[PDB]
Amino acid sequence: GLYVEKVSGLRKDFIKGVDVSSIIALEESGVAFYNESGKKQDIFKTLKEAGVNYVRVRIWNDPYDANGNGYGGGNNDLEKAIQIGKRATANGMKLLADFHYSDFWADPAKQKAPKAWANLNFEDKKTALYQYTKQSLKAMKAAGIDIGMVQVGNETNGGLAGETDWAKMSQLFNAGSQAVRETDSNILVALHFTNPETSGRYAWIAETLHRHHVDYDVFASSYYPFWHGTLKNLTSVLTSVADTYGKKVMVAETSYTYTAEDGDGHGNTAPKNGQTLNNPVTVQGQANAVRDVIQAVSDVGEAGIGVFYWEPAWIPVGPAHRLEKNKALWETYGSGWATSYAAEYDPEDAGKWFGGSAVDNQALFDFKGRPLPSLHVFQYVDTGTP
Ligand SMILES: OC[C@H]1O[C@@H](O[C@@H]2[C@H](O)[C@@H](O)[C@H](O[C@@H]3[C@H](O)[C@@H](O)[C@H](O)O[C@@H]3CO)O[C@@H]2CO)[C@H](O)[C@@H](O)[C@H]1O
Ligand SMILES: OC[C@H]1O[C@@H](O[C@@H]2[C@H](O)[C@@H](O)[C@H](O)O[C@@H]2CO)[C@H](O)[C@@H](O)[C@H]1O
Ligand SMILES: [Ca+2]
Repeated sequence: GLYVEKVSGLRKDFIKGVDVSSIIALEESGVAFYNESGKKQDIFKTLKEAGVNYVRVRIWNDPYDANGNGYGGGNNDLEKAIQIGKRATANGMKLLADFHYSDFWADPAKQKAPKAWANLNFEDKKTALYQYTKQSLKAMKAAGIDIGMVQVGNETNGGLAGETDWAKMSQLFNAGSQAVRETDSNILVALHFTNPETSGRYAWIAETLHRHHVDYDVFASSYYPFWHGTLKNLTSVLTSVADTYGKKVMVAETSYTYTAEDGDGHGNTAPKNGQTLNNPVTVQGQANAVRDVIQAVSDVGEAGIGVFYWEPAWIPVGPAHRLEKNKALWETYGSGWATSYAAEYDPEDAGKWFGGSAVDNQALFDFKGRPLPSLHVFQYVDTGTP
């Protein structure tokens, strides 16, 4: 049934990644994944056959309260990162370590310093950040994980580790970069930003990064069609950065809704009134969207290295009608986007929105763990559907 129009000019080594950080918590919650045939199968093996060649994983310093209760959102710490990294490498896929440098979600509004760095003077925090990055990468190498890229920060549009001054942020960027550089020259260092639709933003950030001598290789951007403007603009701002600063560029996060139904009982992020939905909310629509982001990045030219689909398997732990029975699992295994336990660290957001998955309707797997036909977009962009 599916239809993918061949992406013209797509390079043969283009990165096709997925971020399945929630996978560990979900498997402990009892969630299972299958394959085309319908037999339980490691999701990392299903991803590999689908043509995925990269795995991104978010890493929070200490996503737990004093007693050890996970903040949820996958409770993604270094330990789960190694778990994910091993499976990713055991399935022939490189890893993208995404350091949030925070104990929980880091985005344009949230860049809270880790509890341990809470009150360290700037000099010590910079050292801690370096040490942390250094130690984490080393532990990963020890596990035999094939690290291809490291993200120093996540959507650091306005801050990083409690810091909001770009002069200080840049020093933190270099601190992390420094660790990567010392770990392996071949690892690509990427900085991640979002909101490309914002007039001049990326151009300003790239210039600022340049003026403060930040050493990085990839200028990464998020791209969620329902908020981040046109694909024409995306290609345009990423090409500027590429040409003007000689950096590689890519989309570190992207997805689309394949259905308007909520599968676990926790209101989803999309689709919503006011959101731009240029593709029908269906499996084909979803495939179209992914296919077009890949095209948009590929159109940048030699600088456009790839695209990472964000959370293609954060499916429900149970049907929406079992909301209460679900809340239990989310709270126990942190398999939802956040647990009540995170209120202490982020009372403003997580504090009053904690629960389950907010993106199950954007997975490339159905609510029951079966892969949707859209999952084959990764393969088809090279040839197209016959
Ligand atoms: O559940 C329906 C409601 O969800 C609200 O979203 C909440 C937070 O405001 C939102 O930030 C959070 O998103 C998580 C994280 O903060 C974000 O950086 C990351 O990209 O996604 C995470 C979850 O996918 O999600 C919670 C719960 O959804 C909306 O603000 C509200 O309008 C309504 O949609
Ligand atoms: O899932 C989080 C989502 O946040 C987006 O940023 C929004 C908004 O679009 C911005 O204009 C605003 O400054 O910050 C909020 C988040 O608090 C971001 O663009 C997406 O990529 C995601 O990170
Ligand atoms: Ca949901």
